[PDB]
Parts: sequence; C-alpha cells; structure tokens
Amino acid sequence: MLVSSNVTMQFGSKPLFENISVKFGGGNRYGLIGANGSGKSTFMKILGGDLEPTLGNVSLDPNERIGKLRQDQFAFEEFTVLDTVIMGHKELWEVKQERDRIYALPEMSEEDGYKVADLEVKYGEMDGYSAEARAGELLLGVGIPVEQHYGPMSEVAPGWKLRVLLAQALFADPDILLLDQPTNNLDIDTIRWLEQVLNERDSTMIIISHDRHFLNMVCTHMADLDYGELRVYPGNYDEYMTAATQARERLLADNAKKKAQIAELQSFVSRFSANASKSRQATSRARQIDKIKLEEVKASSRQNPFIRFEQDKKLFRNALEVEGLTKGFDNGPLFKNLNLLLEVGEKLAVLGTNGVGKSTLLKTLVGDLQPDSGTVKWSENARIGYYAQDHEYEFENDLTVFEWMSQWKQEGDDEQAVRSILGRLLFSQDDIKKPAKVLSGGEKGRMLFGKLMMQKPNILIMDQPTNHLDMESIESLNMALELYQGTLIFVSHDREFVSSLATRILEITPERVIDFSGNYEDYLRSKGIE
RNA sequence: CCAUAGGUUAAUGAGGCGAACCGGGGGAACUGAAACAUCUAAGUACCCCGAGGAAAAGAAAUCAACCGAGAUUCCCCCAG
RNA sequence: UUUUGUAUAAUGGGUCAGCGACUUAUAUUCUGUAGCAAGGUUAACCGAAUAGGGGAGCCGAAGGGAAACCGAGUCUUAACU
RNA sequence: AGGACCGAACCGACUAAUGUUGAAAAAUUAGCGGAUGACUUGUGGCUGGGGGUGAAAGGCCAAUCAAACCGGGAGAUAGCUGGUUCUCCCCGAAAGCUAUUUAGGUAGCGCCUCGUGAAUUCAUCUCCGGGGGUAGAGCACUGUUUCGGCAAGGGGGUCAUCCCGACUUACCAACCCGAUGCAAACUGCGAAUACCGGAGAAUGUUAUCACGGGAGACACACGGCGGGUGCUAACGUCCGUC
RNA sequence: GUUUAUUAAAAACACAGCACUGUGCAAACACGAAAGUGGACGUAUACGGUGUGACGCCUGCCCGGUGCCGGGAGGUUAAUUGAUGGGGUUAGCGCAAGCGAAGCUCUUGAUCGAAGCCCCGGUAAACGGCGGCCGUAACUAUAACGGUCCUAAGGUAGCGA
RNA sequence: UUGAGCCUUGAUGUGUAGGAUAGGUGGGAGGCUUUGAAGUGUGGACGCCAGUCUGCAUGGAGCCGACCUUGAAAUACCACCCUUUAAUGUUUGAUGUUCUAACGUUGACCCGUAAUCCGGGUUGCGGACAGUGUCUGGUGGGUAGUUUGACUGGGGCGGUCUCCUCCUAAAGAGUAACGGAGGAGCACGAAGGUUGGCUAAUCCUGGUCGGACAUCAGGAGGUUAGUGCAAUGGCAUAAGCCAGCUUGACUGCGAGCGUGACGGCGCGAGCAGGUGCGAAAGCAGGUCAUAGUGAUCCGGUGGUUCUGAAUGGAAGGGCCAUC
RNA sequence: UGCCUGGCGGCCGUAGCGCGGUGGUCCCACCUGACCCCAUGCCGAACUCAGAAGUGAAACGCCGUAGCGCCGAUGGUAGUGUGGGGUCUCCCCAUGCGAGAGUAGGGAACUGCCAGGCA
RNA sequence: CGCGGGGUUGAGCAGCCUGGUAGCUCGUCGGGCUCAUAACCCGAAGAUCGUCGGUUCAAAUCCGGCCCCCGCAACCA
RNA sequence: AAAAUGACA
Ligand SMILES: Nc1ncnc2c1ncn2[C@@H]1O[C@H](COP(=O)(O)OP(=O)(O)OP(=O)(O)O)[C@@H](O)[C@H]1O
Ligand SMILES: Nc1ncnc2c1ncn2[C@@H]1O[C@H](COP(=O)(O)OP(=O)(O)OP(=O)(O)O)[C@@H](O)[C@H]1O
Ligand SMILES: [Mg+2]
Ligand SMILES: [Mg+2]
Ligand SMILES: [Mg+2]
Ligand SMILES: [Mg+2]
Ligand SMILES: [Mg+2]
Ligand SMILES: [Mg+2]
Ligand SMILES: [Mg+2]
Ligand SMILES: [Mg+2]
Ligand SMILES: [Mg+2]
Ligand SMILES: [Mg+2]
Ligand SMILES: [Mg+2]
Ligand SMILES: [Mg+2]
Ligand SMILES: [Mg+2]
Ligand SMILES: [Mg+2]
Ligand SMILES: [Mg+2]
Ligand SMILES: [Mg+2]
Ligand SMILES: [Mg+2]
Ligand SMILES: [Mg+2]
Ligand SMILES: [Mg+2]
Ligand SMILES: [Mg+2]
Ligand SMILES: [Mg+2]
Ligand SMILES: [Mg+2]
Ligand SMILES: [Mg+2]
Ligand SMILES: [Mg+2]
Ligand SMILES: [Mg+2]
Ligand SMILES: [Mg+2]
Ligand SMILES: [Mg+2]
Ligand SMILES: [Mg+2]
Ligand SMILES: [Mg+2]
Ligand SMILES: [Mg+2]
Ligand SMILES: [Mg+2]
Ligand SMILES: [Mg+2]
Ligand SMILES: [Mg+2]
Ligand SMILES: [Mg+2]
Ligand SMILES: [Mg+2]
Ligand SMILES: [Mg+2]
Ligand SMILES: [Mg+2]
Ligand SMILES: [Mg+2]
Ligand SMILES: [Mg+2]
Ligand SMILES: [Mg+2]
Ligand SMILES: [Mg+2]
Ligand SMILES: [Mg+2]
Ligand SMILES: [Mg+2]
Ligand SMILES: [Mg+2]
Ligand SMILES: [Mg+2]
Ligand SMILES: [Mg+2]
Ligand SMILES: [Mg+2]
Ligand code: NA
Ligand code: NA
Repeated sequence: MLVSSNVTMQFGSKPLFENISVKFGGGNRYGLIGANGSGKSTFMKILGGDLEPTLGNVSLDPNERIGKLRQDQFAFEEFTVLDTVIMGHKELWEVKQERDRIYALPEMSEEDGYKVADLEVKYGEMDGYSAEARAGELLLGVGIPVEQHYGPMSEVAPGWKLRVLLAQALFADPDILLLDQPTNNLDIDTIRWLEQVLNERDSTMIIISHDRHFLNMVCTHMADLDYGELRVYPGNYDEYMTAATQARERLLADNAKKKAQIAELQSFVSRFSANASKSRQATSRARQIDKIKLEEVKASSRQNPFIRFEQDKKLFRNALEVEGLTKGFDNGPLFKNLNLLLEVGEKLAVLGTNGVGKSTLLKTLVGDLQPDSGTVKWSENARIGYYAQDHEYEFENDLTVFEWMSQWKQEGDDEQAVRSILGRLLFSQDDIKKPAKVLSGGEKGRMLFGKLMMQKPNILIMDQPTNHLDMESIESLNMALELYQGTLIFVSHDREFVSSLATRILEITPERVIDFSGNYEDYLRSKGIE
C-alpha cells in the first residue's frame, strides 16, 4: 500500500503543507478535499512522482501500477484512439510498440529472435491479444463510436478527447487510481456512468473533487488538506462536515472559557499585589495565569471571496437580437433557425448536454465563431464581459499576477485600486508575485472573475462559470450574479446553480431548440420530471 | 445401613531459657545527591520463625574457547 | 570572641582542683631519608616461624589513534612545506 | 408535675485583693453559679499514638500534646553559633575579577609561603620611537541661547469679498550676515600625567618569570585626588588611583 | 446545660424543632489484610450523613460554572487479540554481483474492546451568583417613565450609620 | 436469533460486429436423452430486462459443437479453480430464554452436643449471576513524600536576569550603582563574488496640467546625502548607485597573534586539491564592522568493514555530517 | 645647457578658490565624420574609431594681484605631575611641563625620472 | 502618573480578532395615513473612527506620543 | 389580528 512521509513542499516564504505522512491503501477511496489553491494537484503530482517533494518520501511496492489521470497535457496527437487509451498501461505499451519497431527493422537475427520471443510471451501474459477489445468496450461506455474507434487523434474533437484521456486512466483495473478532477466539464449521464464503474472495483483511489454529490456517492474516506495538516476522517462526506464543525467550535469555546478565567485571576493580581499580607497569594495567581497557555487558532484556507459585478452604463429596451442564426460545422444543423430577442435584466441559462452546440452559441454571440447564416445585433452601448470555458490563451503569456490584473485597469483607478481586487480575491502578498502561468484552476477562474469585475460590463457571457470552484466560490459568485442588474448569459450542468438564478431557459437538442419563459423548477414540472 | 466424624485408654516425642555466630519470612527512615521524586542509605536497623556445634552451599543441564579445566567454602590478586 | 572597628553599656567566665577538642584504618599524590637500580618489590600462604621460601601480581623502561592498527614514531588529510 | 423557685452538703470557677525565690509547679480570703438532674460520686472494666476520646477549645490521653512516654537506627544532618591547651626563629596577605538555586557558602584566577631552574629577567632615572582625544579651549558640525541687519513666508483690517490679490499690516517670522554665551552622551583644536617599545649607566642579599607542595581570602573602614547618586547633606552609597 | 485542667465561660458548642439526602436488610455507614463485630436482637413512624437552631410571619430570581442524579444514540478511549508490511540468519541457484524457500527471530501494528470524558436533560433549606451608560415632570431638586448594551439572572419581602 | 471463518452443492458474470444475458484455463470434439424428450400444460427467482435456473408428467424418445462474425468459443459435458453469491452442515463469537452440577445462603430440620460458634447430612431458594485472584482504564487531599528563585539602600510590590552601541570611564586595556540613553532573539539566492561604469542633500533661475515641494535644463554647494535594522567608528581607490557574467554562502589545513579563571570566542598571511569573474596584474573561505543566541546527557536520521563477548553474520557501540 | 609641453611620482592647501593677462612650430584641448571595431535604460553628449579645415573662445599650463581659504610666532592666560598651605562646594605657594582662542606677521608652492619641440 | 478598559453618527453598542465593505436599535429631518397628536408606512440626512506622527499600494484595525473619561493601585511591623 | 389620547369655559 502507498505511503507518504513528511512531504513538506515549499516554494516561497509561507508553509504549504508540513510533515504530511499518511498511508493510502486497503481498497478504500480517499476523497481529497481542500480550498481552491491549497495543495491538491501538487500533492497528486507528488504521489505519482511527477515532481519530487522539497524534503520527503513517497513509498510504493515494487510492482503497483499507478493509474493516474491527465489534464496536465492535451496534445499526444500522433496515433489512433484505441492505441491512445492502450498506452495507459505503460508496461504493455512499450513491449507492443518495441516489437512493432523490431518487425519493421530487418532482420530477425538470433539477437533479434531471442529478443522478441520473450517479449511475445510477456505480451501474452499481459493479455495484449484482448487489449484493444477491452479498450473499445470502455470507449463505448465513455461515448465514442465504434466506426471511428480506429481514427487518429486529430479526428477527435477538442471537447471529445478529454473523454479519451479519462478512459486512459482506468483502462484495465489498475490499483491505486490518481484521479484529478475527473468530472469537470462532464454531463450528468457520464458522471453517473463513471460513479457506477468506480463502484465495481477494489483499488484504492485518491480523487480530487470540489462537488459534494460525487464524493458523498463514491468515496469512503474524506482526506482533507486544510490548515496544512492532512486530516483524514473516515466518513462519507456529511459525517466529515458535521465532525470538523464541532472539532473547530470546541477549540474556539475552550479558548473562550480559558481566557475568561485568566481575566478572573487577573482582577486579584491587579488589586492585591502591592499589599503585604496578600502579595504571597497574588503572586501565585500570576503563576496560575502563566501556566495556562491557551492554544492557537489558525484560520481555515476556505474563506469566502467578495465578488460583485456592477454596471457602468445601464442600457434599456432590447439588449440583443438574433435573427435566423443557422450554423453548423460538419453535422450541418448544430442549431437550426435560431430566432430570439433578449431584453435587459434577462438571466438566460442555455442548457442541453453533450457535444451539441451548448457552446459555440456564446462564441457566435461574441463573434469569434462566424455563423453560417444570420446577423447578431448587440445593443448600442453593449459592453460584453466574456468568461470563456477554455481560458488558457490568456495565461500562456507569463506575466506576474499584479501585471496581469493591471492590464485591464480602466480610466480613473490606481494600482492601489488594482490590488484591492486581488485582495478581495484572496491573493495576499506572495501569491501576487507568482507567474500567471502557474496558478490553480480555481485560483484562475477567480482571477478572470476579477477581470470581469474590473472591466464592469453590462452584458455578461459566461461559458461554465462553475469550473474548478469549491463550495465557497460557487456560493459567493452565485449571489454576486444574483445581485447583478444587467443582462446575463450562462451555461451550467448542475441543477442548482442554474436554478438559483434564471428567468429564461433556452436549451438545444440535436434536432431542435426549445425555449421557456420561467425558472428551472417550472421547466422541469412542464417537462414531466419529478 | 455399612462407613466416616467424634469419645476413652495406653506408648513415644515436643513445650521453656540462653551472649555471639547461621538459614529463611517481612522490612524502614534520618542521610548523600549541596533542593527532590528515579537513585543512595540498604536488603542495613528492627520484628518473626528454625536449627547447629558450627550453619549454609555442594558433586555441572558450570566455565572456557575450539587449547582446555573439572563439586562446594574461605584468603590474596585481576581491579576501583 | 566576633568584627571596618570594643574600656566598651557587644559575647563568655563566681573561684579552685581533676577531665575536655586535628585521631585511627585503608588507598592516592608530593617532599626528606635509606636500600637496590633498567630494574624495584612481593600478597595470601608454607615455615619450632620478625629468618628463609613464595615473583601470582603491581609499578617502570614507548608512544600515537575513538578503534582496527602502526610503532620512535603515530594521528589528521587525497597528501601535507 | 417540673432539664421549676430560694438555699446548706455536693459539684463548679464570674469579680477583686493577697500570694509570684508562694502555705500551694494554680492556692487562700470576702462575695459568685447549679443544687431531682443533659446531676454528682465510690469500685471494677474497655478504647493507645497518624491512633483514642472530644455538647468541638486542637481540648484531654500520668505536672509532657498541631501528633505521648521509653529503647533503638544514632555519634541523623547542621554552607550556622561557640571552643580549640608548650616555647622560640624567618617570610607574611585578602576583603578583588569571573561563575554559581548564588549573595554571611564554594571553584578558577589575582595576592601569601616553601622547593627547584633560568636569561641585565625586573624596578627607578636620562634619551629616543609611538597611539590618544581627558583637563583646558572653541562654536565649522549635532543641539541649545541673547541681541542687531536684510528680510522669504506667514497671521490681521478695507474693498468686486469669482479672480487677480487692488490694497495694507502697529504683529509673527525661517535661511543668511555681525556680535555673546552653554554641553557627559558636540569637535575644523588640544596638554600635564599615565601606558607600550628600544638603548645607556648606577643601585637593589633575583627584587623577574616558569613548574610543583601548602594555604588563607572573596563582610572592608577612613583620608587626599577624579567622579556617578544624594541636597557638590550624612561617620551616606557606588567606582578609579594612592 | 457544655467548653480552652493552669491568663479567654462568651454572642462560641449542644439543644428541642425544621429541611435535604443515603439506606429494602447479608441495609447504608464504621472498626478490621480477613474471620467477624457495632448499627440492632432495630426494619423506612427505623437508621446514618449534612446544614439551620424554641416560637410568630415568611424563605424571592438564576442550572450559565463546580458537584450530584438520569440518558444512552454518536466521537475518543486500556489490558486482551496479532491481519499485514519491513529487517536479521541461511539450504540452494550463481565460485561475479545479487536474489533468496522452510524454520527461528527483531519490529510495525489492521480487527474486537467497558466505564470515564465530550454530548443531552434535571437538581440551589447542593457549593454558589443576584448589572452598566444616557435622557426625562408646572420654580430648583429627584425621576414614577423611556432608549440601549450585557448576563444564567440582575438583590424581592424585611431591615439599614 | 444474529456476526465471522471454513467445507459441500447450485446459480450470476452479452453490449456491437453474433443463432443467442460466452468468465479465464483446454479435454475433447462427436458427444448429450430413454433408472423414460427438444416443445408442451402450468409454478416461482434473477436482469444491462433482451433472456436464464428449477417440481413433476397425459404424451416422451429427441436438442447442440461441425457453420459462423469476433482478440477469444460454446450449458456436447466434465474437470482444478476466480467475482457476486444462495442453502444446509461445522468452528469459535455476541445477545436473549430455560436447566442444574460448581458456587452463595447472616432460610428450615437432624447429628457431633448437656453449644444463638464450627463442621457434616437432608431440604428450599438464588445459580453460572454474585464473589475472590492477576492484569487493566476512570475517580481518588481519604493518606504519604515533597517543591514553591535570586538581585534588592530591611523584606514585599514594581523592575531586572543573555547579547549589541554611546556616556559615567579620570587622552593604552579594564572599571560599579534599582546611573543617563537606545536596540537584538533577524534579513538577503541577491542585499553574496568578480568585472565595467556612476556620484549625493539643499536651495537659486526658465515651462502643459503643476501647487511650497514630481519630471526637464543650467549654476552654487560639497557629502551637511546614502548605508536592509539601534548607536559608535568608517566609507570617494568609495564599504554608496546601476549593469554583464556567476555561486568562494568551496574541502583539508594553517605560521603568528588578540581576548577570557576556564568552557570558549575572534583575526589571519600562506600551503594542497578543485572552481568563478577579468585580456591581465589579481580578487573571492558570505554580507562596511560590532547584536540576531545557549554546554552536557538522552534520543532521531544518512554515510563508514573501525569494534562485533566461541566462530560467520547481526543487534549495539565508535567516527564523520546533521536534527 | 636655457625655455615650453606630456606622462609617472614625491609632497600634501604657505600648495586651494576669486579677479586680470597671456600661449598654438611641437604638444594638449575643443574640433570633422561615422556605415563599420564599440555605445547610449533616448542622444557618438560619455565610451570608441578615421583623420585632420579651424580656433586657443571654453578647458589646461604660465604670469600678476590679498578679496577669501591656509600657515602662524613672542608675551600673557587656562590646565597639570611632585611637595607643602588656606578662610578647603574652590583656591594659593616652590618647582617641572605649558596649551586653545587672539595678535604681529607669512603667504598666491617646492622637487625627482623619462619623453618631444624651440634653441 | 503607576496599571488596566475605553474614545466609532445626537444616545447605547458591533466592527479591531490578524489591513481591501462604516454598520446595528433608538433618535433628528421631509413626505403619507389622521379631524389632530402618538403609533405605523416611505425617503433621506451625518461620523477628520479622540488628536498627532510611522512603516505601508491601502489603517479604524498594526506601532508609538499626547489629551480626555471610567476603574483601580500607591504595603505591614 | 392591531385601534392609545383630546385643558377650562
Ligand atoms: N510553480 C509554482 N510556483 C508557485 N506556486 C505554485 C506553482 N505551482 C503551483 N503553485 C501553487 O500550488 C497550489 C496548487 O493548488 P491546487 O492545484 O491544489 O488547487 P485546486 O484548484 O484545489 O486543485 P485542482 O486543480 O486539482 O482541483 C496553488 O496555491 C498554486 O499557486
Ligand atoms: N475548433 C473546432 N474545430 C472543429 N470542430 C469543432 C471545433 N469546435 C467545435 N467543433 C465541433 O463542433 C461541436 C460542437 O462543440 P461544442 O463546443 O458546442 O460542445 P459542448 O456541448 O460545449 O461540449 P462540452 O460540454 O463537452 O465542452 C464539437 O463537438 C465538434 O464536433
Ligand atoms: Mg525449642
Ligand atoms: Mg540531600
Ligand atoms: Mg544539604
Ligand atoms: Mg548442612
Ligand atoms: Mg578581620
Ligand atoms: Mg557592626
Ligand atoms: Mg580604645
Ligand atoms: Mg563586656
Ligand atoms: Mg554571639
Ligand atoms: Mg556572664
Ligand atoms: Mg583547671
Ligand atoms: Mg588532652
Ligand atoms: Mg601503548
Ligand atoms: Mg431546678
Ligand atoms: Mg436561676
Ligand atoms: Mg439555688
Ligand atoms: Mg470544667
Ligand atoms: Mg477564668
Ligand atoms: Mg470562694
Ligand atoms: Mg497533661
Ligand atoms: Mg510527626
Ligand atoms: Mg544511620
Ligand atoms: Mg549529634
Ligand atoms: Mg617583615
Ligand atoms: Mg550562606
Ligand atoms: Mg570642558
Ligand atoms: Mg561571596
Ligand atoms: Mg565583596
Ligand atoms: Mg570597596
Ligand atoms: Mg561608609
Ligand atoms: Mg483557662
Ligand atoms: Mg448556627
Ligand atoms: Mg434561598
Ligand atoms: Mg451484621
Ligand atoms: Mg499534603
Ligand atoms: Mg526526605
Ligand atoms: Mg532575597
Ligand atoms: Mg579607557
Ligand atoms: Mg586612563
Ligand atoms: Mg578593580
Ligand atoms: Mg550589502
Ligand atoms: Mg569597481
Ligand atoms: Mg558590494
Ligand atoms: Mg551591517
Ligand atoms: Mg560473534
Ligand atoms: Mg555470542
Ligand atoms: Mg553498525
Ligand atoms: Na491544478
Ligand atoms: Na463547450
């Protein structure tokens, strides 16, 4: 079973995590939780050996095939989907490709023949004969068609190849699964399939997830990464959240009721110390006061960012109008004969879930995706704040966080007012010196929220604004957008964030759009969903 | 019911005292540590039991070092 | 006697006579003296025995290093002018 | 009838005097409270030491009680007090520094003494080579101070009190200039002494240094000079040197 | 009535009366290393512990703290049990390095595990506690009155230099 | 009744592309059915719901591998097994009801006995509970041993206790007071090394917002500025300010000194081995210097044939680096 | 050898500032150009290169001047080692040492080694 | 002046709790309901966070001085 | 459901 001892990673002048030593193993599944920027991804990198710790150890058995997940790479793109999911087995992939190379190079001499016979028997023991079949029976579960199973990695879509990268990790029942945010930008049906296929396995799995309904579904232990110490509570999710609460409140109460007695042994020392017949008794109360040592409270890293979008110039009457916006890439009718008029104050939630033009509507509205036919007439003064689903291009350039946030300073504000946004977004003194490239996913979504806030738009378009954000962030931004007085266009899958704030639903089905004029609860009752 | 428990008679032995030495059952504290609790004083003082002219121990399931010695007890070194 | 300092009004003693306080054992070191002198000396014990025997053993003539080890050298160091 | 009333025996002990080496290691004299009751008394018995008994005071347990008396461990320990016994000859201190559960104890060093071994070793004076920053002094610097000159600028009165300031100002006033002082924590100056080193005589029973045996002492006092504190008070208190 | 025999005889102690609490009998409680004794040759109208101290009128509010009583769902938790992992040794395969069966060993400690504590409620003739600031009435004065903060609750009847 | 282990028996473990809900080995492929059928007449359970397993029979005597699409073949079947399992057995557990036989009886009767002790015998009632022993968690002033600092203008309170800078400090060093004043318990991968260059404060005159004070251009001034941090001493050859390259913020040593009662602390040319900057002479063993810190014991981690209690190993010690 | 000039020193204001004058054959400075060898947080202003029309304006060197800076006696004063004295918070006497400020005054340097030109 | 607790709109108080948001209950002011007042409903007003300085991009918060108010304390033989 | 008050003459 995997063990870690005193990992202690540190880049800067503040503790990140200290003397982490924990045994992971035994078939238990450890949901690893924390704040949006504490330690989780750089800890599953350490557990897999991607970066060695500053000073520490990670111990694994001589043969224990780590099945870990991507989302630190996107561009393998040299071979077919079948042989892309195959190479999750780093052992079998090498023997397979090496024997193919040997077959390519002439001839099978005695060095070549004896080099190849044992590799062939190794392949047989590893059952590579039925490797592609078992890979395909998993690609079908993920949702990739049989007729294009054998297509190269350029045939696949950019939003469809993360599916294959997910399928790679859990290929052939590998013990110890390092899953790093697997359910992000996935649908309800795929999430249900994944949480069903992980429920039939005896393999320790350490999973990062910022949602509650998946951790509370699959996980057994609830390893935390807050305060610095990795506190592991054996609990589902709710018996962790109801245990840490009283664990912290007991500490607070003990400090209160132990300071309240120092304040009582102090009223005697302050009154009878100078006396002669009572100084002996007043200088033993001082010993009692000094021998108390109330224990310290360190604030949790969770916190709650203060986000609020305002609007510089409110605009009246219609804010948008879309007239005959038929468009499709290679399936033709991505959305057929769209026709709509968006008023002011609308909170339009565009639903519909998977591969259909759930996005590319927002891309056409902003204009970066030219439509096939139609014209989109924004309001006269319409200023659009765009939060793209894939926002890497704005951080590939490596500026300091301060300069990156200062790019968008407007006419009438200082770099005193620039740093206030970062302060409200919880970038304190060193995390404003990091390169913009090296930041967490949630710490990056927040940094885009602080650019929208800084620009102060009157039309907000947001492609999945609930990505890599913990409960605190999707509770702050939810009310930040609720208080918003303006036009909002957003898309999300979780049936809570969209239901909290929406006055109109426009969801597209791969044959025809359907529009509504009420909130999501009425939408479901009219659909026939209980 | 047999039988045991119990009763009577007879034969033999013991009982108490004594200075030290000896074997065993229990077992302090002052004191030293420049305070004190681990530790020392010390298995000492003292209490109790038992025997002897002495008592205990004693004839390797011991040491040694692959060379060997040969029960126990006491004295001088090893050795502060 | 104790004190920086007592005629001190600081302590002790009424006087006489007798008793009353740096000792003994074993180890170690330095001085003096005596014997022997790269040698010196025995302990227990035997012994008609303060003689003689007994040299088990102790101290000294070689040191350096934590140690193996080397040895008028040795340790340090990869090596030391 | 009565934990009833007055009052002797009987039990007790509120006040005063005497007595304090007493008649007595708690009493006598004149008064005083209870006196059929939770009373008082004779004889015998039981409870024993961290234990007894206690209408409760730490009271009583053989003139002894916040832990009896006797014997033993025992000659407990005492950084504290006292005492320490015959004679002569030579040398002869310290009451300081450092450390201390340390401050009236002790350890190392400084000072004393005995032995051994060594070089003009050491001391005084004359001459030569040195570094000061004290006394004194000075006011360029750091502060402080009083005058006089020029006065930036600043407060006050009149008028459109939008401006510009159109004015004024008996009043304040920095920086510079000339004159006059003060400073432990000021110095563009600067002694006497003292101290370090070298050379030279004369003088001094090696007075110098090293090693080894034995210590004592680490409570100081006053007087002159230089000073901190105090009141330039104290036979006050804390340092330097004699 | 008792008390410091021998400097204190009192307002101190005891008391009848009152209340709380323990005790179902081989009672609780005490003296005992234990046997056994007192309680008691008694049986809840009896016995022990604690406080108050005839009698008359009465004995207010607070369960946050500390005790005591009841509750057991949940968390933590000893001995006991010893699943796993790591190391030592070595029959052998290799005369290279090196691995290394069985056994014996050193260590690590999964699982089981009660009371207590955390938690929930009660109890004050259980130990105990019982508030600040500001304004306001026909002359002055004072506030019956009002605002607010805090507390577990803010000292009631009676008495008061 | 309910946990857990084990054994025996039977099921369940399609997505394609297949006749059809095939688990992997491979034995065979011609074998399964008449001690009485594929279908039928009819039960229940399971499910990706398409389909599988089972009682018996009026009748019943016949179904599949050969083909075929797959990486792979078939309830023709048996085998040794794997996952989820269902049932009966068997092992210890937990719980609850009964029982008597250990154990209790300070219930009744008889005897030793002329005995409200004790013992034995019948009987009744409790009954594997209570109680006792070893180990163990809680409570435990009921009891016992003890600790509860020093300086100090008497003691107590207040203040202080180690390190750095100035004055007292009497022109070498040192020098006290509960004397007068301030600081430290770090920081910096550049604020370290080298090479190349550069020189400040403060006013005086001319200009957009622009002002007494911002940037510009002249002149006076002279280090009155600056130094990561308190003060003192320094600093122009700059130790102050920029830039290029770099890691000497190296290893073993070290003549000779300074300062301490010691433990110790500090300065150091030069030597050897390997570097950096510079063309080169050369400079670099952290920073302008002085604060930024605690012995020993005990223990942890890494290296090293030094030792290894018969011998070969090992534990354990030692040494080096470090916590 | 005499004069001028350049480099390296000695010495460090009696040596430095201010005012006036003067020097271009050589030397020195300014000077022309800049693609390139090099360089500017922009600018050949600085650093650097190829040359040489002009000038001695500025800088530099030399000479003259006291308006500053600077040096500075003699005498007296203060202080002080040793020995004495007083009316002793401070002084005095014998003896030895003897400033600081100020005054008279001095004063716009002196000098070595090479290398060029005019002699 | 030795030690604590404070100074936040007119009154009484949070926010200091590890600097990025100035808030509560009552009150004042202007409307509405009412015959009229009170209550009630709506809208707004106002604080140099006692006053000075310091690192700080940013102070009420962190540090120090000064002033004011409330409690103490300044011992025994 | 909440609804208090109105000097004398
Ligand atoms: N190179 C880097 N330099 C500085 N900080 C870094 C660097 N790489 C990562 N970090 C920091 O490490 C942390 C990583 O946070 P982490 O990835 O666990 O966040 P998350 O959003 O919770 O994770 P996840 O993406 O897995 O859901 C962040 O605080 C990030 O700033
Ligand atoms: N850049 C592109 N180049 C080519 N085809 C594209 C591109 N972007 C999208 N597509 C095609 O258009 C389709 C629409 O994708 P779209 O972004 O609308 O999906 P989605 O519902 O937002 O996906 P998801 O939730 O997985 O991110 C894609 O599935 C793909 O086939
Ligand atoms: Mg006998
Ligand atoms: Mg002792
Ligand atoms: Mg002692
Ligand atoms: Mg015998
Ligand atoms: Mg004396
Ligand atoms: Mg005296
Ligand atoms: Mg005399
Ligand atoms: Mg006398
Ligand atoms: Mg005396
Ligand atoms: Mg006398
Ligand atoms: Mg006599
Ligand atoms: Mg005698
Ligand atoms: Mg030797
Ligand atoms: Mg009577
Ligand atoms: Mg009477
Ligand atoms: Mg009477
Ligand atoms: Mg009496
Ligand atoms: Mg009396
Ligand atoms: Mg009488
Ligand atoms: Mg008595
Ligand atoms: Mg006692
Ligand atoms: Mg003794
Ligand atoms: Mg004695
Ligand atoms: Mg003499
Ligand atoms: Mg003493
Ligand atoms: Mg002076
Ligand atoms: Mg002393
Ligand atoms: Mg002394
Ligand atoms: Mg003295
Ligand atoms: Mg004196
Ligand atoms: Mg009395
Ligand atoms: Mg009472
Ligand atoms: Mg009451
Ligand atoms: Mg009884
Ligand atoms: Mg006690
Ligand atoms: Mg003792
Ligand atoms: Mg004291
Ligand atoms: Mg000095
Ligand atoms: Mg001196
Ligand atoms: Mg001295
Ligand atoms: Mg530096
Ligand atoms: Mg340089
Ligand atoms: Mg430097
Ligand atoms: Mg420094
Ligand atoms: Mg061995
Ligand atoms: Mg052995
Ligand atoms: Mg070892
Ligand atoms: Na990440
Ligand atoms: Na998308």
